[PDB]
Amino acid sequence: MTGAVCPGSFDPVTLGHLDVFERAAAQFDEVIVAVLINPNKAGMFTVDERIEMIRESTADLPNLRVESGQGLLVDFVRERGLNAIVKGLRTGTDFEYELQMAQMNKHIAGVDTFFVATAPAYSFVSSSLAKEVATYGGDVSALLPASVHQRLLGKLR
Amino acid sequence: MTGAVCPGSFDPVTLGHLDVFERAAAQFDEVIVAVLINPNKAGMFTVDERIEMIRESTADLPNLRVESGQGLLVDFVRERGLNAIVKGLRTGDFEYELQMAQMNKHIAGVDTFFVATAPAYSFVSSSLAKEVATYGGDVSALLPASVHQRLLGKLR
Amino acid sequence: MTGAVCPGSFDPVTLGHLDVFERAAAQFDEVIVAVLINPAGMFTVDERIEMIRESTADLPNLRVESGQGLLVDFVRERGLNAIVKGLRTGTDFEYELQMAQMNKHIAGVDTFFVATAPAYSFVSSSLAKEVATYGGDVSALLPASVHQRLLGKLR
Amino acid sequence: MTGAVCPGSFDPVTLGHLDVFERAAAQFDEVIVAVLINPAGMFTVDERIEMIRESTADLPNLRVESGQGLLVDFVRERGLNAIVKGLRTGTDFEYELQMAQMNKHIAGVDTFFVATAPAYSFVSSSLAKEVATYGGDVSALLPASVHQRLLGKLR
Amino acid sequence: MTGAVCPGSFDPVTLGHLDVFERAAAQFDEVIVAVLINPNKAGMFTVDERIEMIRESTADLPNLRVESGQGLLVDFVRERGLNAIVKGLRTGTDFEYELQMAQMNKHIAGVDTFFVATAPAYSFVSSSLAKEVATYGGDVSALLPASVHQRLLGKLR
Amino acid sequence: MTGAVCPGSFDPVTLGHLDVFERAAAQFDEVIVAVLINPNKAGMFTVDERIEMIRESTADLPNLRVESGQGLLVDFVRERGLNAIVKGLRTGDFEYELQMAQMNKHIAGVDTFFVATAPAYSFVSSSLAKEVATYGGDVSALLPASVHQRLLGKLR
Ligand SMILES: O=C(O)[C@@H](O)Cc1c[nH]c2ccccc12
Ligand SMILES: O=C(O)[C@@H](O)Cc1c[nH]c2ccccc12
Ligand SMILES: O=C(O)[C@H](O)Cc1c[nH]c2ccccc12
Ligand SMILES: O=C(O)[C@H](O)Cc1c[nH]c2ccccc12
Repeated sequence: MTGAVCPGSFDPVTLGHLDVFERAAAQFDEVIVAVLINPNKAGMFTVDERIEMIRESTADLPNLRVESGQGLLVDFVRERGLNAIVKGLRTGTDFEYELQMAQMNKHIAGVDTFFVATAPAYSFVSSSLAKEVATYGGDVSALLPASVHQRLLGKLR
Repeated sequence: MTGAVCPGSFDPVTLGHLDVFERAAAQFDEVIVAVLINPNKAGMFTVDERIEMIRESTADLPNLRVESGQGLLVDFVRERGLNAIVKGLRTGDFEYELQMAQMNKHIAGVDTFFVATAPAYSFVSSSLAKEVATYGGDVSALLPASVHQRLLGKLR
Repeated sequence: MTGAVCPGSFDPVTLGHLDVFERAAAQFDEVIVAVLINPAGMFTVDERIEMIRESTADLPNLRVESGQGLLVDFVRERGLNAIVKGLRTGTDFEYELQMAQMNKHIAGVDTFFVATAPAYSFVSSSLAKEVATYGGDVSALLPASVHQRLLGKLR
Repeated sequence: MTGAVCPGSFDPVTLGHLDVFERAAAQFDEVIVAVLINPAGMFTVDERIEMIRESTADLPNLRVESGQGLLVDFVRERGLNAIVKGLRTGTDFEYELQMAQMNKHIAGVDTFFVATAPAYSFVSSSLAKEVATYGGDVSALLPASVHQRLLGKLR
Repeated sequence: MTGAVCPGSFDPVTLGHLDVFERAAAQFDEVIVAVLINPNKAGMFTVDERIEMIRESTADLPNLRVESGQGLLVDFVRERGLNAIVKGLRTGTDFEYELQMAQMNKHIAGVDTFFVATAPAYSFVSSSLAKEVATYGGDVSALLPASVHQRLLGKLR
Repeated sequence: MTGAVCPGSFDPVTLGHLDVFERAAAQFDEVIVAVLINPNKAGMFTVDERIEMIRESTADLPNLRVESGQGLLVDFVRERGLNAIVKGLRTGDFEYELQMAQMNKHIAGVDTFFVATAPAYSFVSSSLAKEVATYGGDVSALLPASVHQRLLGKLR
């Protein structure tokens, strides 16, 4: 019945993302993780790799599924008969560009956005910073699921 | 059966609050609006008056109910078999509210979902509406119709 | 003989910008909208100027001009020393703050910031272009003229 | 016939306030400093007005008046519809933002914010009073007149 | 030789404070914890209680000592032949009022302020919020040192 | 023997940077200014030129030395037997810098101490000073005297 979409590029998914997935899956009947792909810029991981890494670390969430898309998020959401987005937030600054997008999305499509504070322990990991730290050899094994860490090191080598 | 609690003093409820209630009621199977009773600061409206104003404003939300509460919010939430709070936000306070959300998650496993106010209601607050009205300012576009009527009576 | 300059790329001008123009025009005798030439945008400078002129026809004390280089030189060369800029958030206040203090330091030009109308809090030229590109309806966020012009650039 | 109102409690007026007054006076034909009567402060309204008048003698187009109630009524009753307020941080921008939007909504009064001079970024009436109370030297942060007056209230 | 002062009301000290003490003690030759007392408002704990709770949870920091004071912090600092303050920070908002005070303190006394980000795990505890939560019965045992938690519950009962 | 590293690109060093260097040198037994070499973005001055400008500006700081570095900052710090970074801050970025500080603490046990810029230098940055100077703006009050001389030469 109820449902929410958790969007991102997830390149790769982090433990901060997984925390948000788990919290959304606990509060909505269904959750769709939307892996949003830019057709004009390849990330580090292909779409299939991104989805596989997410599925492997969400196997214990029976009401969660993972799908890719592109274009307007609100179309992805509405085409699935839903009208809620759930996004994780770390800071007041995150709240301002995300605020702009949430109000635009409500304006153009009537889709609501719910924000959740990520857990303190994952508050400083981002996909981008984990990739940058790993590139120059820093240890990020505690910030990423097992489904990700060594695949990341493999990409870098 | 999903559910969330929308907490506040609501003294009085504003259209900003109502917008949050509507969005919560659209996304959860049940919503409870929790009206704080505070033994120290007694504001402008009694708890009963505040509950009545909220019920009038939410008459079209069948899955939303209004109740008073006291003490620790997460106790109120867990006592009703729920473990989610929904709160409206205007600015990045994402900061004091963030502290509270992480504290509430830590002590009781209760999650908090924040939603941005509609742009049109982003500058209204109960306190500022009362202050403006006290001096003859017109805040009728920022409050439910019934609240505005009741507010003018308390000022006379 | 008061006056202020309202700067931007305006690619395209939005109703948020127009709101700021109207407020500046209501409080200063003379307003100049300063359109940056910075050549990777959607509209040419001439088109951007046209769209602003079209949308500001009811503001007799406002004119529109293009410029390059330091904004403070554009302002001072026209005998003014005030900039009027619209602001949506505290984050915008901090980087605009740095610029405002730099501009005051190097040229004695003051910067006045005004809050967006609540209804345009979330519109920007770039987000409007992005949403429209993927088929979203931004007609309520742009001057009627601009909206038709945008459709023409995408189709 | 342009004009703006600069509001505050000014208890006492600081060099940060004076900087904002001077900037408002340079860009508007008429400036009114609006001193709130809100009776728990250090100086009486008359003393606060005196200190501002003393510090603004070189600003011929500025006057100082006391008021109560809604600031927008003070502004409108004098035929104006602009407020000029100084800002130090993004945090100040957000609660002042709420007020500015409320004031625009209820009375059509616009609010222009200006960044403090860097040198007065950290001075406020309350922090100056607090520091002086415990013996700290705030003489570089207040008009010469005000500083002597403050010493007299503490001793 | 080198030295810093860690100020606060510490009513009571939290694990967030202790983290900051430990980090200052690791980077400066001596650290003084300055327990600042308002003679015009009693807190929950008396000065002696505050100091005892701090000493008991800093026994393994040999270069740290604890002293109370009042009035201007910069006088406390300079009277001890020091000119640095170390303070913990959680948010961008914390950085703004603290910024104002740091620049005032440099202006009036030449004293520098160094800020450190508290550990993620303690980022949401404050003395005030711990007291408020404990007052209404919430479990804050993991946010306070052993020297504090039951003494706090005792004050409340 | 206490110590800290002050990292940056310093392209060129500003009076804001120098103020941070001076405060660090006053509070730690040794300070190392770490000048980043970045293979991708080659800015206005070479690493050697940047080191020379910093050494000129810090001639009166005997316990401060200047070195170039590459890659992970915490490796640079630990390789020199230190575990503290000192960085200057202008605004609440306390946010991206906070993320980085917590990351650096997590991966290598290196702490970060932030200090507020002097009010007078709070709006200067290397990037904005270059941009202003490129168009004939006068930034001589915001840079060390020698930097200003060298900067005018690169623009000609
Ligand atoms: O947003 C707010 O103001 C709420 O936290 C009020 C609130 C705090 N504790 C409560 C217990 C029962 C009902 C409401 C409350
Ligand atoms: O503040 C900054 O820009 C620093 O992080 C630069 C920086 C990042 N990694 C480094 C390695 C060696 C020397 C400097 C660096
Ligand atoms: O706000 C902005 O986007 C920029 O200030 C625009 C700008 C910079 N320099 C200029 C010179 C002339 C005209 C406009 C400009
Ligand atoms: O900025 C402030 O401190 C307040 O806006 C001051 C203020 C509120 N209402 C007023 C009416 C008349 C004169 C000043 C005021």
